[PDB]
Amino acid sequence: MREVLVPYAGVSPSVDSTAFIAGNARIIGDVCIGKNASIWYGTVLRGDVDKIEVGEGTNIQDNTVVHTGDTVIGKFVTIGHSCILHACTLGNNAFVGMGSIVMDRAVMEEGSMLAAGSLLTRGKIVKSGELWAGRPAKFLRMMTEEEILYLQKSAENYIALSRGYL
Amino acid sequence: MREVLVPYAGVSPSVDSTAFIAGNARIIGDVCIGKNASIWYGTVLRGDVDKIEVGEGTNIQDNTVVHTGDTVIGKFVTIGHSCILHACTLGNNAFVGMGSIVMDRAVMEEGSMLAAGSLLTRGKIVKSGELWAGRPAKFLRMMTEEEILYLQKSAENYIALSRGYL
Amino acid sequence: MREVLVPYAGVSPSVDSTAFIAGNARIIGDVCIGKNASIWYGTVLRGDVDKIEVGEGTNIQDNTVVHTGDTVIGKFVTIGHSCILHACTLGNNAFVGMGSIVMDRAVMEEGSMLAAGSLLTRGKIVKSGELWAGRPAKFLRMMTEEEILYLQKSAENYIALSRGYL
Ligand SMILES: [Mg+2]
Ligand SMILES: [Mg+2]
Ligand SMILES: [Mg+2]
Repeated sequence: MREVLVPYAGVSPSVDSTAFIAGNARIIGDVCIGKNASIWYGTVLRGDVDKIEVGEGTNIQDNTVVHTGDTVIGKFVTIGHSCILHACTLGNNAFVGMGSIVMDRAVMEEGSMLAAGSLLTRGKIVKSGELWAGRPAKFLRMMTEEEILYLQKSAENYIALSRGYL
Repeated sequence: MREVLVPYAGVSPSVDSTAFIAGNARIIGDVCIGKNASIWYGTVLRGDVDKIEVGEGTNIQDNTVVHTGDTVIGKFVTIGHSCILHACTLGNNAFVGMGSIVMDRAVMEEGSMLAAGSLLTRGKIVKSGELWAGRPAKFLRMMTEEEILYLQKSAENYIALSRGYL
Repeated sequence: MREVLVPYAGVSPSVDSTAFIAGNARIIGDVCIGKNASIWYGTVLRGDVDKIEVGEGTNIQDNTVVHTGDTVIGKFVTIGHSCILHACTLGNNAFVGMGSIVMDRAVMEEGSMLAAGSLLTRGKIVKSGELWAGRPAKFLRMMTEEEILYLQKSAENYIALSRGYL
C-alpha cells in the first residue's frame, strides 16, 4: 500500500482493513474507504482538492476516476468500469453503469440507477427507483423488481468476488 | 510478469511467449493470450468470474477493460484505446473503435467494425462487412474496400509495432 | 522515472524538470513535456509511431490516452480525466472536457472548449471562443466571460495543485 496510498497536503487515506484495494489503484489524500469496499485495477480516487467518502460494501470498478464540493458515495453502491465521478453524491445501493460520467453536484438517491454510457450533467437528481440513460442522461423508466433486487445483489457479489483476491 | 499476471481461484493466465504484455497491464485468472497478441498500457483483462480468450495477432489497446458468459476475441482483432468489453464475442478481424463499449452477449461477426465511441448493447449482432456506430450503436453502412483491407492491416501494424518493445 | 519513461526505437521522452509526472503514468518514445506541465495517474502518452508535444503549463488528467500525423498540445491546456487524443492539434488555453475523444486531424484553436463527453471527429476545427459538444461534437455556442477566464485559471490551478505532490 506504500505506492497505492498517497498523501496530499499532510492527509493520507483512511482504509478499512477489510477493504480490497487493487495493487495498482491510486488513492490520494482525503479519502475514506469503508468496510468490505473494493477498489479495482487502475482506479484513481484523487482526494487532493476535496474529500472522497466511500461507504461499506461499495465497489468502484476498474479504471474509474473519482475527482472534483466533495464526492460522497454511500453503502453497497456499484460503480462500473471506466466511470468518471466528479463532486457528486451517490446514495446507498446506487448503481452506475460502466462508462458513465457523473458531473459536479449531481445526486443519485438511494436505490437509483444510471445505464451504461450515461452522462449525468451538473446538478441533476436521479430519484429512488428510477433508471436514467443517455447523454445527457434523462429519466427513462422506473426499474423492474429484478433490477431493484440486483442493486443489493451486485454489491454482495462484489464483496464475495473481492475476498478471492485478499 | 509477477505483477502483471494475477491468479484467481487457483487459475493463472496462459500467455504465448510471443505476445507483448505492457508492464503495467493486469491479466487476472482464466485468460488465454495467443501468438503475437499485444496487450497495451493500463489494460485490465479480468477473468475472475468467467474466461477471456484472446486470439493470435490481436491488439487490445491502452486502458481497455475486459470483464464479465465469457469473452471470446478472435484472431487479428483491433480493440482501440479505452474500450470496455463485457461477455461478448468478437470474430476474426473485428475492429472496435477507440472509446467503445460492447455489452453482454453482443457479437461482432468476422470482419465487422464499430466506429469510435460506440455503445453496442446487449445481444446485438454486427454482421460481417458492416459498420455500426452510435449510442446505442446501429447499422450505419457497409465498409469500403479500403476499410475492409484495413482490418488485417491494422492487426499486422500492431504486431510490428509491439516487436519494437520486447 | 525508470518505469515511467519508456524508449521506443532509440528515442526517449524529453521532460522538463519542473513538470509533474505521476509515478504510474507511462510516457513512451518521442514525447516532449514542457515547463510546469502535469501528467496525471494512469495517463499514457504513447509516442511510438509519431511524436507528442505537450506545452508549458498543460495538464493531462488521469487515465487519459494520447496516441496516433502527430499530436501537438499547446500551453496552458486542460485535458480532463479519461480522454482519448489522436493525431490532433490543441491550441494554447484549449479545454477538453473529461471523457472526450479527439480524432485524427481535429484542431482546437487557441482558447476553445469541448464539453465533457464529446466526440470531436476527424478534421473538425473548433474555433477560438467556441464551445462544442455532443457525439459527433458540433458548435453549441460561444463561451461566456466566466468560461473564457476559466481557461487560464484551470491551467494555473493545476500547476499549483501539482506542486503539492513533487
Ligand atoms: Mg477533476
Ligand atoms: Mg464487469
Ligand atoms: Mg492509437
